Parts: sequence; C-alpha cells; structure tokens
Amino acid sequence: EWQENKSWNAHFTEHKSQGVVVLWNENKQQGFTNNLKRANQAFLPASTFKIPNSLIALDLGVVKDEHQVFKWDGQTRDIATWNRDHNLITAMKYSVVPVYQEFARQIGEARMSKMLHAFDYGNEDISGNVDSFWLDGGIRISATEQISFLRKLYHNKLHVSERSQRIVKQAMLTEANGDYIIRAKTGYSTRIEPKIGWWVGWVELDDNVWFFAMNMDMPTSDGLGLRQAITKEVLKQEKIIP
Ligand SMILES: [Cl-]
Repeated sequence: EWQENKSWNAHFTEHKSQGVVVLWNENKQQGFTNNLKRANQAFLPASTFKIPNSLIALDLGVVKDEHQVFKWDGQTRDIATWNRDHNLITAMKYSVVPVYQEFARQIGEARMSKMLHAFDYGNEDISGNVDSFWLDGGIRISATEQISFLRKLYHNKLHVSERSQRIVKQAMLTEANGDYIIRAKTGYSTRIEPKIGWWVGWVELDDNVWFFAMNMDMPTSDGLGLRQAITKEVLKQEKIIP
C-alpha cells in the first residue's frame, strides 16, 4: 500500500526547488511520498550507482576488500579529494568517480549488464560507454526502484555474496548516534537534463528500518546540501528522527 502526502511539498517549496521524497516503513510494509508520479519517474542514477558498482566489483574480485588501496593516477582533477589515494570507504565518502570508472572498465560490459539484470536494477540498460553510462548513458532508475533495490541489499537478498553486501553497507555508513544510523549514498546528475540530486538509503532504528529515496532539481551545485536537509525535515516531521 502507498499513500501520497503533498504536505511535504512545502519542504521543497520553502527552498525554491522541486523534488520527491519516498519513505518505506519496513515493519508495516507501507510507502509514503509527496508525489506519486515523480516517485516513479526514472532518472540517471549518477553516483548512487556506486552502490551496485561496488557490489559487483567486490563479488567479481575486482576489489579485494574495503582496505584495498586505489592509487591516484596523478591526473589533477577539480575535486581536491579525488587527487589522492582511496579505498572503498573513502571512494564512496568522497564519491570518487575516477575510481569507479576503473571498476566498471575491469568489470566489463558483459558482466555489468548481467549483474544489473540479476539486481533488477532500474531499466537494466548500460547503453553508452562502460566507464560513464551511469553519468550520461542510458541507465535509468526511479526513487521507488531505488527502494526495492536497497531493501534487497538490507536483507542480503541480492545475487551476490553476503560478504559483498555487508562490505557495501559498511561503506554506505553516513551518520550514527544514540538515536539512529543512516546508511546512504548521494547522487549528482548534470550531464543530462533535468539536473538532479539524489539521496537514497535507510534509517536504522532500534525496532524498525525506514528506507528513503529522494531526488530534487539541482540547477547549480549551490543547493547540494538540500538533498540531506530536506530528507531530514521529512524524517523529523514524521517523527522518525528527533
Ligand atoms: Cl557498519
């Protein structure tokens, strides 16, 4: 069952933007969103694709573990935190595109396509360049499709080893305190209109888990902090977090 709550539109409207938040209560098996249509509109996954990419790289042995170091290639890029060595944890934290481009090239078209079908991930279409299709290729995923994928991950039900899923969920760790844990991944899609920001993941509570997936219009990078801030207002409004 699903329920539309357009009162959340205020959180986007008060920040002069537009988007969708989708929540899923795992205990009650109920979904909630401000916009049923946009919740099912498919966009480029951009850096949210680092979740499945990590899973596949780990399960194929492209990545040995979360400690394996991927040395900087010496090419100075505009993101200072990309110009350094990374492991899976930091590559996810700083959303280091060049590291994941190399994963995909070593994964290869054939195995990447097969794995995304096995994950039932979005439209399962890797059309484009193998090292950038999630940035400007044909792959698409909706907010509700992110939920389904993330729920499988939470329950270790994806068609990779338990270890690979446990490692990726560790790398997704974003925030933890006495009240909740957030494991999540941001996304920023600019190469194809409309330009959007993503935030997908879940909130772990003592006795429940709330999966979430949001995207929002992102004409400039100035409003990137709104991906998390808007999501948290909805969570606070719904008394999921203090
Ligand atoms: Cl952990």
